[PDB]
Amino acid sequence: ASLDSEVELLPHTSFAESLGPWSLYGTSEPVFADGRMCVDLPGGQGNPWDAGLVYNGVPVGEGESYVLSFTASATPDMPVRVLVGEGGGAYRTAFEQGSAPLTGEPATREYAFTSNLTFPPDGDAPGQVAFHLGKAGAYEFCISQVSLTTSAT
Repeated sequence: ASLDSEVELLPHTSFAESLGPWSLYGTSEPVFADGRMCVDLPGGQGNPWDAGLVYNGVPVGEGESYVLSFTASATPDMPVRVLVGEGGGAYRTAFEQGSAPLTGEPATREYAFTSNLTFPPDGDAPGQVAFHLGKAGAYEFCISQVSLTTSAT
């Protein structure tokens, strides 16, 4: 993992029993089976802005680099899309990407990016993070945990 004891920034990381205060819709009613939640994304929607998870709370200090450690795998294999930033106002985000490769590899993936825009929790623009997996080429996404850290020494 990161440095001694990851630096969980948000007090929540257990999608095995409940999806905490996170959101989820657009795909198949997710289901936390044994200890993980999966969503059927085989349909065929050529537009990620359709199914995915969502949640606020993800401060960003323009200048430093953050990291997202999501626990999940793609079945079959294929790339997905993820975005993170504020939720109102500038709207422009820095965690806006669409090249996230995922296959039968279950584990925590760490995505490190450079903060280019400060994003505080107060200002009609709190934390924002929407996992975009919807895709005419999508498939199935099984997640059991999700949390972002920073790792400092």
